Amino acid sequence: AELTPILPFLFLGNEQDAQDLDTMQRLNIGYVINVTTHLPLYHYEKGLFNYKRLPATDSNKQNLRQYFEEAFEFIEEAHQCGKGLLIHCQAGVSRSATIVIAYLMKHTRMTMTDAYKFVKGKRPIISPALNFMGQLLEFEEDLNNGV
Repeated sequence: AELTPILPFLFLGNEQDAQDLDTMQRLNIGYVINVTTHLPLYHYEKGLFNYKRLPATDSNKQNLRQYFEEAFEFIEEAHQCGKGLLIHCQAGVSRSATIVIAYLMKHTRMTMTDAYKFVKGKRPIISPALNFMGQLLEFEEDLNNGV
């Protein structure tokens, strides 16, 4: 699957997209979120991008909610200086997709269902782990209650 534009400044990809320096520059991406503990920060040595690692493991029983606010601040940082941001994990199917869905629910005010449908329409391969789906559902509750 190709790199997925979500918003003009937000792109959802896999570990191969993170290696595509030509695409990254063409899309004015200046920021990179890596949602794994174990993948490299590709192109770090080139001194071109600002990076953020959210060190998610390979276990589906893990807590991703704890990374939401950190990721949100970084995305707003990129948006506020007029650059794009690439968020990726290994396949762009579960870990990175969950954070993107969470972002759309909080900062675009979409319901979980519409946020999921929005990303799924653009990136048909997404399929967040069921434990991640439950955390998003609790996040939706928290947003609706003002928490």
